[PDB]
Amino acid sequence: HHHHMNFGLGEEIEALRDTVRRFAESRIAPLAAETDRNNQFPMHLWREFGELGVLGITAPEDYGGAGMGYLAHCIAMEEISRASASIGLSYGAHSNLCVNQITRNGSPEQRAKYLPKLISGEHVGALAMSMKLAAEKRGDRYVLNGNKMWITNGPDADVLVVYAKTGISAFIIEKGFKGFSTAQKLDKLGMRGSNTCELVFEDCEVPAENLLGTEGKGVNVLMSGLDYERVVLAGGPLGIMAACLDVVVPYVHERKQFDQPIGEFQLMQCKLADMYVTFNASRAYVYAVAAACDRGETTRKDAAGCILYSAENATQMALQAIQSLGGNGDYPTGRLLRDAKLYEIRMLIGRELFQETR
Amino acid sequence: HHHMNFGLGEEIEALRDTVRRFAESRIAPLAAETDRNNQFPMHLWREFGELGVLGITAPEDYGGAGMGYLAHCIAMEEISRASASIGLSYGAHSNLCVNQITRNGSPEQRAKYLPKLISGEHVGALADRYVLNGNKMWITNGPDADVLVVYAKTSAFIIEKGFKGFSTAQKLDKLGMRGSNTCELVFEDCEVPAENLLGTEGKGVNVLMSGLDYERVVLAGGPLGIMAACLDVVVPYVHEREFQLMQCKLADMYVTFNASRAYVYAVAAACDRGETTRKDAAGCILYSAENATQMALQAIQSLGGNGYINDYPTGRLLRDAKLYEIEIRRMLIGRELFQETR
Amino acid sequence: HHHHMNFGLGEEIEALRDTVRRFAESRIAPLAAETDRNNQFPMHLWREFGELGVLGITAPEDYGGAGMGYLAHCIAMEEISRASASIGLSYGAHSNLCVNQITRNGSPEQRAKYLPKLISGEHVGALAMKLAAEKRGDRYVLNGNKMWITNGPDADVLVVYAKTGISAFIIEKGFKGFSTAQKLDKLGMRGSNTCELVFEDCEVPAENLLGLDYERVVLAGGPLGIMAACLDVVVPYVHERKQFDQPGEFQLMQCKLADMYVTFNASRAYVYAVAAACDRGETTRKDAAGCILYSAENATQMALQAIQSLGGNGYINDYPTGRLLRDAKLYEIGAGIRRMLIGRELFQET
Amino acid sequence: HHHHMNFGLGEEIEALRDTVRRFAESRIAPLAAETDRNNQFPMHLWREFGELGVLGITAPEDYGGAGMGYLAHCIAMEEISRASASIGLSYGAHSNLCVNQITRNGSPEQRAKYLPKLISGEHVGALAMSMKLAAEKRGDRYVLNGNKMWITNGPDADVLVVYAKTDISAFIIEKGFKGFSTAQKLDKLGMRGSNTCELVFEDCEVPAENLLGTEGKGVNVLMSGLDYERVVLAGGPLGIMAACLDVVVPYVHERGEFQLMQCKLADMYVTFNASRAYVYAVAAACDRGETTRKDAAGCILYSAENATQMALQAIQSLGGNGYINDYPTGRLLRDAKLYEIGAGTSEIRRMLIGRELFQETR
Ligand SMILES: [Ca+2]
Repeated sequence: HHHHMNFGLGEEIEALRDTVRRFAESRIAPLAAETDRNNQFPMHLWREFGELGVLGITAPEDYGGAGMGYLAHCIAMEEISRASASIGLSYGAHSNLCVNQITRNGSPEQRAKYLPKLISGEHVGALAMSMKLAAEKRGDRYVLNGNKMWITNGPDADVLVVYAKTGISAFIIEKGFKGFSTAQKLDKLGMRGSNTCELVFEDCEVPAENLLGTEGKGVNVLMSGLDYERVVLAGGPLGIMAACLDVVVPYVHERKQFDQPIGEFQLMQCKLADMYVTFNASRAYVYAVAAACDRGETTRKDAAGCILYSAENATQMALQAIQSLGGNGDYPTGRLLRDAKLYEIRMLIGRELFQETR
Repeated sequence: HHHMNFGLGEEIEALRDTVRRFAESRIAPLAAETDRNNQFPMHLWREFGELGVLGITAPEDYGGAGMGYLAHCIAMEEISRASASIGLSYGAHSNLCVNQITRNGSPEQRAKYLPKLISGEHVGALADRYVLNGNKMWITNGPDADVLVVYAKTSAFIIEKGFKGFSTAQKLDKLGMRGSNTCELVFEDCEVPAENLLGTEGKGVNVLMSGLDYERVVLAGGPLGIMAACLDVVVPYVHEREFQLMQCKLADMYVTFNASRAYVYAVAAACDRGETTRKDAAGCILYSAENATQMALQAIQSLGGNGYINDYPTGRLLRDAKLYEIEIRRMLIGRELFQETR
Repeated sequence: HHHHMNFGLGEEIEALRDTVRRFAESRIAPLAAETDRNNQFPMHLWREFGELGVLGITAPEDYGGAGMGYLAHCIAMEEISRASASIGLSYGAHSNLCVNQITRNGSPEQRAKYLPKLISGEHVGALAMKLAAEKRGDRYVLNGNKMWITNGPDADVLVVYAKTGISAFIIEKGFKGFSTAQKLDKLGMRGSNTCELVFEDCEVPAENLLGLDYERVVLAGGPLGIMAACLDVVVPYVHERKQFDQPGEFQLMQCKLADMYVTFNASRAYVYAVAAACDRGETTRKDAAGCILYSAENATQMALQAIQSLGGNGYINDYPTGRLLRDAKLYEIGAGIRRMLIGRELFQET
Repeated sequence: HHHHMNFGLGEEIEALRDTVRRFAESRIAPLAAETDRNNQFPMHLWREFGELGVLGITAPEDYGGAGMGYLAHCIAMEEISRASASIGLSYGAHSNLCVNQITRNGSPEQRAKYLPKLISGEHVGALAMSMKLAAEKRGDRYVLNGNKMWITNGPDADVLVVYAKTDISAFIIEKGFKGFSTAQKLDKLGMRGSNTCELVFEDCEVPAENLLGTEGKGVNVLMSGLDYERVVLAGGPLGIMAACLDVVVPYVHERGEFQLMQCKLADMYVTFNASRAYVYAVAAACDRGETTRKDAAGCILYSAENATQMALQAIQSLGGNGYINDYPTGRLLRDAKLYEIGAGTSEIRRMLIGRELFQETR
């Protein structure tokens, strides 16, 4: 494969990329198709992810994390999603949405208690941001009622970060908590095998020690990670685009023959060029925004920008891959398009830009 | 506030600011007049020289800045932001001519030609004795060039304006990039000394190909500057004129602009690392050029009726942007990707 | 539904559209999901299509046909495909690909024999456009195979092309040497029975020797129907999404509606125009290919947009937006390189 | 030229098309480049247009009109714009915006007075939609104050249909009316040679006999023409797309690159005839008397955006030559852009369609 431009990100990130790629190719790619058809996450991967050392990329090394940044995590997300977008999505919700939320907003006691098992992979994590859920203080404990829809890793999550109205607070939920239950997992068009379901809270008793950050200050807790976390998830669309090229490039080689129609080769090369450029332009944009996050710089418009841009590019590139293979497309290109659409599912960028320039 | 920060380091951030301040005060006021008169303001050459931007990638030993292509691209960007025409002329001089002599010239050739080119006393262009006959069309800075790098079949040559047999035709009347002097080069029994042969005889294809990449990357700053100029106009205008659809249009301009910058900067940085590659060079100029043209149309659209008046610069931005687009880039990228993945 | 522009096509065509639309709504749409799920054509529809009088739209009235044109047939195809693209494809292969070929290229004896049962729906028809035929006195001997044939497993009558340079034949299910393979389980167009045709020393009488663009234009009704189905889903949804807590989202949704509306009706205008040109007998080679390519691609993008507009609700495998995408994709595959043919025609003509 | 699909529109419309095409080829096309360069309308064309009988396409024959429909007029607009987009725009503002408004909303006396000279080309007409202009009844006369911007044929117009506020009302204005004046004509990016300027009203005295339709019901007069205006003027983008093909197809002949050019040619051909199909259909609907508010906006929106993008492709196909002012590709791009701006922007057009579609399905 030679459709990846080098961004000179340093030996450590390039080693991370290569490590994840070899793992994904041997342990993820062979079960990608079966995962989509059966609509089931292969649960054995969680412990393997842990031993690979990728479930806590941006988590402190004191809890078993790698102590790396969002650029590194985005690329780990990319290479995993490249083999399977569904598994990539589940991985992202765990290692980025859940773990990094506890990492950033958790008390020292909360980090020491919940992070080690999440980073090792013995526990699966989830995040329920988006009010359908209300929390009520009752002396020593909190009482939660309401629901949360469309939660990745919902059915399997042992630890869940959940937002509820008090005006907003965040809580750490354990699977074993009384009053907490999960409904039947969704049967989706794409991202099949990424277990998604409804969370149900009926008089759920949550200890005060499980309150995440300050009470009434949940929106800033939401806002805190959301920009940085959303950038990591842009690795999903990046991975799908990589997968598109993984299919098309060898296909163009197999199809280059004397019996090939007079002009189909040159048109295929032009299609390849557009895919190549779109892929690496998206990477450039996302990586830059991720690197800006690592520098601690505000990236609100560009974070949203790079996710929007890359998500749409992935969808259109998947369609171009299907178009390019024609009749012959057995191939996973159908899955790539279906998967891409979920990430795609502007005024915020424009509104903030307008208000900043007043 | 439509510029994302890419953390490019203190020296490059200092260069950008230096070039920006010069462009705003010394270039921008003359932008409209340059397009109208279809004439380059010749006084800028010495001012560019004194600014120290005509030899960005040239060695400090010849008066150059000794910086890289990322720095040069950004200088190109900020200049083109004030005037795309002048930016184009600047790029042809500082990159097409100067960097070619820098890379492929013998120590004596550099010592002879670079100092005056970097100072701005000479204008540069890119197209026992040697006799060159024939012609070259569409040469930027052609009518004014004192020193010219020219490719011929035997090879690359250094041509001086005073050489017998060398002449220039009437400058072009273009849709855009007006004031960027472009003309035909004419060679009729032109006598060129053997000492003016550039690099090795028969190895001119490697010389030509080498510079093309750096050209595509540095000149990609052109479209970047034009897109910046689009935002420079539209953002204050929408305030003077909140609606939901306009904010979406603004968002697209903003995102496209910074995505283009990200790609171009990365390729430029790759060149500085020596990881230079043909398809990504071709890729980022192709990408940014197409984006610039479409954004110019959107800039015109955003100003409405006023955007369609020659008083406002949006009309010029569209006309300027189209030249950078002027199949070959996509076929080069596809062919290159194919052969690497065989 | 108010996303259909009126093209003033006349009382007879408008009556056809309304009749087929009412039939599709009552008899096709309710089984659309089950048809896709089970990958089986509901065989009872053939006789119902027959009694409706739509299996011989371009067939002579003397054999039970409607005696109408390709514009009319395209629109019947559209309204059926609107309810189910799979059923539309099967209907198109029968009433258009098979019947109209026999109508146009069949001898009077061949028409009187094969058309009546096809038009009534008692017989199912198919077209097979790797196969060799050899003249041997009174009979023809066919050997080879034909892949990806719609209505293949159920076809009683098949129009088949073979190499000699090329000739067409009318094949009966009962012909010795003729057999059909297991039907395909495809990603989309599920419930449109498709299979391989197999010819091993197949004996065909000389009396069954027979004698595409116009027919290809009618099939553009498929994508048109799919786009119509996209709007059928999206327009009521935007109403449901219009709420008190909403949201800048409403205005953007309406703009999205406008684009879908324009794309849909522009596609119809182009396809209908080419269809009408076919009825006039005017050469339409580049324009036939143009409108099929254009509408097919538009259908796929609109299916993606329909998924986009419904959000989470659109992303469940239960909903028909998933089906629209799968169906649309097959039409774009079958209509494709296509552009180079058109350009070549324009260049060589000039 | 073999890049036109035939729509079987009948002998009368085909006869009109051929007549206008042959005229445009001989009398308009040679003057296109010079018209753009000088930023001046060739005034001799008005009388020539008149004798050709195309200034009153949808006007009654009793006033010298052709008594034809909007489909015919759209095609006249197309073939003229094909030779010169600037001249096409001026022609459209005169023959459609002004003349058809007087035809539809004028009293018998108003039609008998103003139409003959407009249709003959002796008078130039204009329409001023866009409030900024106020009118006050003073017995026998009206007194107008305010201004109207961006008026095609403004500097040259002898007769102008103007909309004003009463608390909206429409009026027929003559150049000689006291208080009426015009500012210096615009220096535009494109449509150069289509004279555009500001109208200025300073105590402009207008007779009561020049009031168009009913007072206070000017919005209905305005909305009425806008629909028909968008459809006929859609011939502009159609003509520009036709002009793109007129340039590119012969050029590729004179010149693995060949295969890519053919694919580009195909896209241009398909986009062109798809646009025609849509616009012609909406025009035919207008002739049937079938109101099509969203479809009128729809077909102009569609064709205008297609024309601009095709112009960019035309420039690209000619390469270096396409970027030279000698060649017409530069002008086509500059001209096409106005239609995306004019007669309401693309934004207003999409929202008009969406809003209308939403309320019908309520
Ligand atoms: Ca009949």
